[PDB]
Amino acid sequence: SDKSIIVIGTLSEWLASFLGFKMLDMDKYLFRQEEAIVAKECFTKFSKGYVLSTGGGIVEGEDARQQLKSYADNGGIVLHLHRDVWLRREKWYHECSNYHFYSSHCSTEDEFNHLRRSFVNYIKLITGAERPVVPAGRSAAVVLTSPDLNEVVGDLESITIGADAVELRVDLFKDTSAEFVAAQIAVIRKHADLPIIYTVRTVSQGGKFPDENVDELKSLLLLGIRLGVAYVDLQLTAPNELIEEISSKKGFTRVIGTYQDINGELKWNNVEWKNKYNQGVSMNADIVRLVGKANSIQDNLDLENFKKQNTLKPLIAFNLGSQGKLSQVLNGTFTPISHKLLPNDEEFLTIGELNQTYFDIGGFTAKKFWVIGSPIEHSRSPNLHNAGYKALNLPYQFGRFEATDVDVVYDNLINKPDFGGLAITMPLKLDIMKFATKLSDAAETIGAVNTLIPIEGGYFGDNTDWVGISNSFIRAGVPPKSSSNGLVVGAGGTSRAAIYALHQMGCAKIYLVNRTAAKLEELVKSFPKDYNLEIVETEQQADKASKVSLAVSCIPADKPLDGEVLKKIERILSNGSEQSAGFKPTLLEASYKPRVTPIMKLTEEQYKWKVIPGVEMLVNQGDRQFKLHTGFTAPYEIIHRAVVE
Amino acid sequence: SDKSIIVIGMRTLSEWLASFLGFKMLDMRQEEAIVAKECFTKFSKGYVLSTGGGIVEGEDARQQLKSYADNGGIVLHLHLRREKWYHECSNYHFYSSHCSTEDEFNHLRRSFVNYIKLITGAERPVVPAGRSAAVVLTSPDLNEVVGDLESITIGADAVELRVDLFKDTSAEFVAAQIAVIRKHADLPIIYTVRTVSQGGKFPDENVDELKSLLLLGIRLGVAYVDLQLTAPNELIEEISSKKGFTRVIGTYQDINGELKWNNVEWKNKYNQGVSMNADIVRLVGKANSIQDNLDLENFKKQNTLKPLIAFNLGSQGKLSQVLNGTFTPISHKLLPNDEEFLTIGELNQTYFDIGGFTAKKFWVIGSPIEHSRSPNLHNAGYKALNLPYQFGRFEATDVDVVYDNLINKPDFGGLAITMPLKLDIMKFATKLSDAAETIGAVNTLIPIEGGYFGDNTDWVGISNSFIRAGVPPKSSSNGLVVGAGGTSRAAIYALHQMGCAKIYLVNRTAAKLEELVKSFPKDYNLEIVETEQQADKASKVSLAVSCIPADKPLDGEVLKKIERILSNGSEQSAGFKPTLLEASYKPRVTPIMKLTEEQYKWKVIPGVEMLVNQGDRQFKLHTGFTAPYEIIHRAVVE
Repeated sequence: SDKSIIVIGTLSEWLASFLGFKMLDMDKYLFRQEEAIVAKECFTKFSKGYVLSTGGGIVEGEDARQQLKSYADNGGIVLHLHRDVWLRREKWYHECSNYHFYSSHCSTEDEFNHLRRSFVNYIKLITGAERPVVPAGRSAAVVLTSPDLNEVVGDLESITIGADAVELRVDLFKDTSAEFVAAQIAVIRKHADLPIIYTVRTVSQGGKFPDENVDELKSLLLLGIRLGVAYVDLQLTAPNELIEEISSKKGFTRVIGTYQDINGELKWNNVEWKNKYNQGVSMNADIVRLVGKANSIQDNLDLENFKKQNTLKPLIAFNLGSQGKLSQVLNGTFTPISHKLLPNDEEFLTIGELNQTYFDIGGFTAKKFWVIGSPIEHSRSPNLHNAGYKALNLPYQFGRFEATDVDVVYDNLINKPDFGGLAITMPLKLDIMKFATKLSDAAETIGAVNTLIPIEGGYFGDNTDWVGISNSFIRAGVPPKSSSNGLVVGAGGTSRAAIYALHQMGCAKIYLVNRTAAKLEELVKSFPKDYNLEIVETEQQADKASKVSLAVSCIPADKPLDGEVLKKIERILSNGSEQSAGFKPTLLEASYKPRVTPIMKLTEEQYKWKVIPGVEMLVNQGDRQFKLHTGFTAPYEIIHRAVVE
Repeated sequence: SDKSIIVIGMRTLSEWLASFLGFKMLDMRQEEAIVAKECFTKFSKGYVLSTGGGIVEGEDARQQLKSYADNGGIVLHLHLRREKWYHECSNYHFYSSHCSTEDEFNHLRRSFVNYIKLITGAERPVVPAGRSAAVVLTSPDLNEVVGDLESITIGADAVELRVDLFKDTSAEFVAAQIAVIRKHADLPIIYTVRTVSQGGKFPDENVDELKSLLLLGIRLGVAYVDLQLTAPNELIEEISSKKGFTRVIGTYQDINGELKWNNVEWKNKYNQGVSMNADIVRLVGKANSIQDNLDLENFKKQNTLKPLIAFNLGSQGKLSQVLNGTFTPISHKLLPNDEEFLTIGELNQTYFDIGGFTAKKFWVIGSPIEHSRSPNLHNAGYKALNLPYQFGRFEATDVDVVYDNLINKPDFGGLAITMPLKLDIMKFATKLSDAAETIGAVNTLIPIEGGYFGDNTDWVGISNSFIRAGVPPKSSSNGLVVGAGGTSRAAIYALHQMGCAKIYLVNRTAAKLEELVKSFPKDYNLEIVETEQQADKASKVSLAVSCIPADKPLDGEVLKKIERILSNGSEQSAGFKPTLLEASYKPRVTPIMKLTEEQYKWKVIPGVEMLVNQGDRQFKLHTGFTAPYEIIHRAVVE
């Protein structure tokens, strides 16, 4: 988190704009003898904040190769962006670098979004930013059991619905080489963004990997560490020179420790299950997985008493077979699921059946959510959430209620027993904080609430419009923590949530342009001092506005461009059309009703800025509203089809 | 139990009661005052004393009836100026009403047998050891839902009458609503008078009408009287000392939901069930989370002396109703389900999705299997109960293709063996029932622990076809097996355990005739009839069975034997009409069905009734569930 990341092999400076780093290309810094005298200094003196991209043939000769491995063994990160001599130079990229990422090419823009969403999560892992935490409540983990994911490459977004992770059964591939499994991980990252469970399941535990190949099993699990998977999967019956070899150089990849009862005769009260749990605590495993086989329904209730007595480490525990479906329904962390377009052998339920049986035994209640506001017929929130409840087979409904005061929505909507949450689109955003007991940090500094879920001791309240603007920039190329400044054209509306969104993306000074300074200074006194709200009022400042790259137009686009507001906005886009530090400088407009607004035309072909429309704010604030209401991540391919078509 | 039954009432069920117990009968002012005394003490042990209708007209003559009550007698009323003198001088009542259909006649004379098995005290219904359910009839008046009450009680092994929510809680109304359930449902009645502190509409401040309501449950002969546990202790010790043979369920409910299933209040309520000697103890909580269900299965395994109906409530306690074994409350679409109880489809659908059941496959095996009508019977019962099973056919001639294609598979559920393979499947049953040894054929092979169980349900189809047409289960008549066909040995065995003192074989030809006596025990007395003069000594024959095929119209030596046997029919009067049962399915008009009905006035029964009742006990053996009878009868008769 402190040192540098040597990149060997357009993605290099995007990594620089994530941690606040700056690129140092060694091609411009400048045959094989002067390449060794350069590798001495900058690999040690520029060991603070530089993403030291190298040339092509740096690995020629033993001069820098023993220098790269000296820094790779001293805690440093040598990273390889695999593109696609290449049979002779790539074989020194693979033995020098300790971390590998496959930057495969993307045609559609949804694949190019996933590869920057899976490279934030990759860099958050190998650097030490955030280890992949165990999910809080109920989570799933889809068991991708296809021998070639390119046969099911189109429907991968429909497979990973409800899943918090994917379970890459490595032994079930065509060939378990070093190169085929590294190419299948690039498919669940250009078509998904979930963490990967790297299961190499031996033949003594129910898979297709031979037990005598210990050296080919050590190499496979050491490769998954290099590719930055989030959950490596050792077995508790593995030899000690392979449990200790993996757990001494995992770095940050969490270890699930597994032992399945494939014969199916140990009930869940033996000392055989206390030892294998205690082997997982002794090897410092983040999750212990213990799989049984049910011969009756008592072994599912025998498992509910085993998990009570053993809560030291997180435990996955379920009973395989047709008589162990209850233990798969009642299991919290990483319940394995399957799909109809995948091969299925262990009879795991789908997400439509895991959520139906959890409703038929009373885990989900038939809750009712509402959206409130005075012009509520022109809304697309019941279109968005109901198509998310249908995809996950949740027993929820989302309806409308026209309201003007917050006293009526207490009686007709909130005081019901089946009430599950609200969503607010009115000046009721200011007056529904009367009900919120616990407010987030977003709701107090903005002074608006568009989500009202019930919790213990009252009700929770959060503004997700700052997610609705920050997420819309991240899905259009912007790093989540860049180093540019901001802009907000116009005040009023969702402008108080635009200023809170831009600072949390890492903007230094936020420049506000609007036709009335009386409502411009109101945003100045109502916000903290780390935000640096500098109103622009003269045209000389709009030339010297520093590093403006993320504008958010909150202006009502029924009145066109005022002119007295416009001569700065034509000038703001002038001096920043060439700075592209990790991202092309982009713009967002926070209203939905016209499909293209006056400001968006004037900035996309006249000044070369990327425009994101208002419907991409309705999804991303409805994505985060889906997570607070239900607890699941919404299917993005269906909430984006329901809000548009 | 060997004592008399003094039948009181107005001016059929008296001598049918005599024919059931094997007990004799004696029909019974100043000349009546002397003669009514000695027939109560020297005709005490044995005669069901049918007394008159004006016997209660006297003052002292009502007292000699009440002398029989407190000593331990079974004085009994069969149902305006004397109803206040009939219903007080009887420690058990019973209600006979006018019935329209033969199915309506059937349920009255079937729910009388389990009534008279209860109030005499022979075989009480002992707390069903499988996985039972109970329909919660929540209707104010059961004549509204009366056309569908056979569809309401489907898959339920008991009926939960909630007496509080009747529109009238009077003694005449509850005895009318029990009258309209024994006409359509031959099920045990759980008599629940629920008070307002536990979720009911009966008040708590009127204790006197609550005690006198549970006493109507003892006297109308219901099976389970509910007593509450937060009740007055004079009521608990009155419906546990005067309960008779009606069992006691003790309930406590948490209407608030302030107790979890680790509090000592649930332990004290189980010990109130153990100390009051209740048969089943009942504990209904309320689930505010799904953990409250798994806190219940750790209570159920720490408290196992008396059986426990333990289940939470609310929409978060559906696991506690699904995982419950004894008497899960179920409801219907046509009933006012207010505590959101499951239906019979939703209880089995949820038990399958959590792994209680498995998708099994049952088969019927035999060589001419193209027209069997056995898969149509069972598939009409899996559909009504929503069990996840299928029934199919497998043409077989040898028994080894059954073992390697059907039996050894992990989805094997059972077999229903037909004619050319019944003898061969006996080698697979590691536990044969007593009927399988005596008959010599097995038509049911269900898997058990370490092998398979082999039963012959052909005798219980020949038997239950008679009991469904008015013949008592233990009457005193004699029988006749006409033929020596494929079902001939089950019909000999079914005739003895019906209670015939004598079975008379009469065959087409005498080749396969004397072998039946060397292959049957001497206790099952089989007198072979030889000549026509021997038809005159054949006495009390009113339970005949024909299994001669309907290819030959009856003539020769055989016709003259049967022609003088059915002539001694209705005049013997063993409490029923003389009955013949044709064993062949397809020839609906058998010539022997004509010559016993259109000439000698017997009640003849076609072979569609035997094919159903053979499959009804196979359905109980294959699934553990009582089959819906109208749905499986209206699957063969098409």
